[PDB]
Amino acid sequence: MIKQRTLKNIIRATGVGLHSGEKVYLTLKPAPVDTGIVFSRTDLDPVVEIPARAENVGETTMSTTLVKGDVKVDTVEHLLSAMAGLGIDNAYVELSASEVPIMDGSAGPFVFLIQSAGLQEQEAAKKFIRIKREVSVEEGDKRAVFVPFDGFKVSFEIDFDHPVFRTQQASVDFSSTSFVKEVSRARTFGFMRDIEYLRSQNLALGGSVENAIVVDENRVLNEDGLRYEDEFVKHKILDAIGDLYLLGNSLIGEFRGFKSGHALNNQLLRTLIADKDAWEVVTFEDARTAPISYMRP
Ligand SMILES: C[C@@](CCN1Cc2cc(C#CC#CC3(CO)CC3)cn2C1=O)(C(=O)NO)S(C)(=O)=O
Ligand SMILES: [Zn+2]
Repeated sequence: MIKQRTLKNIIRATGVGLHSGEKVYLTLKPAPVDTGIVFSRTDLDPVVEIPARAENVGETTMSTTLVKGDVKVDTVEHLLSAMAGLGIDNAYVELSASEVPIMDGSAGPFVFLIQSAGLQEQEAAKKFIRIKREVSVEEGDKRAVFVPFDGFKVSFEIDFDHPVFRTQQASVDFSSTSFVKEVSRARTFGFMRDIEYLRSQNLALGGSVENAIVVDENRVLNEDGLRYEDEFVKHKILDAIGDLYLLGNSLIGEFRGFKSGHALNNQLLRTLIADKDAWEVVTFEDARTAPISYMRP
């Protein structure tokens, strides 16, 4: 069978919040079968645990934020992307502060640290959410849709006019083991234009060339430029895999986003969950006939 996966060992990282600029200590821990990904604010007494699920999402403003009462876990999309990409069902994510560390802006450091520690297949069937009908949402021109597909595939189009794009489209099939190579190292990005305002609403406070692609009027500012020519839209795919993992299981279907962000991504999951004829939960008692395959543990 395609088995549930956790971490083989505990992982410790130290970084900064992209939006808060706060020093945070990250501890990823093994978790039992059917735990899912649970975030934990360990700086609070008592410890406050928020499962990484669609229902727990609060604001979706320049990131995906989980909320329980007045308590928040901000910027979960890149770490969840990494977990989703490597096929991690069950893990406790402890944070010493409200926001996940930004690292280099990518999921690369997360996939590196996780695979350094390694994965543990568990004695239980991995559950997948199979898309059964098309499910679309639209906020005027912006647009997000799930369509049935035999495997996992994510398509996305940046529509907006800026000199730096030399149109950014991409469409990637993650039915096999493509995630690390294709999208993992795609960094987040922001415009010099927006920084003054974002800092005024307590955002991008930890933002710099170290953890992001910074885009002036005409040029990328980063000394060493891009990792891929389509890095911008590859990151929109990275974000999408993160947000989509808030379903709490791996997807068997296709996602297409036209200028869709965290807001629409979450609207999509909320509608999908509501429409129980548009999806079902499946396991695979034989991995050889499954539409998805994963890296050796
Ligand atoms: C939400 C989104 C973008 C997130 N970011 C990344 C990001 C970097 C940035 C900056 C700066 C800077 C500066 C200087 C000041 O020190 C050095 C000049 C601001 N910003 C921002 O809002 C994302 O990746 N979410 O996961 S996205 C791709 O749009 O969906
Ligand atoms: Zn992002």
